[PDB]
Amino acid sequence: QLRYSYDNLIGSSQLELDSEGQIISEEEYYPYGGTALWAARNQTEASYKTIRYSGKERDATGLYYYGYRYYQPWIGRWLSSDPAGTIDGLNLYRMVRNNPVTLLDPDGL
Repeated sequence: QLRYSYDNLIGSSQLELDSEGQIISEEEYYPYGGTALWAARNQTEASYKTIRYSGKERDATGLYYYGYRYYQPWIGRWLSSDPAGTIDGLNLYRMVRNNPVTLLDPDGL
């Protein structure tokens, strides 16, 4: 089964389309990454989408896995302190400078 993804500015997957360009599923997000709207033509078919907010996988735990760290969308902050230290300012837990509609984090580093 071919599943084409159609993404917004920061890479969040909003439409999945099939080989004929018909809608498989639809998803919209809160700014910090929680899922606000989820719909699909079939429940079982829907279950196979794994890449969502910002082009990252949401694990069964609810966490987003961004390479070097895990992210908690329900409070807009990282699960652990930035391994790269002050590379993005003193606050080692802040998510994309608190500007998540404009900015994305490629890997949590």
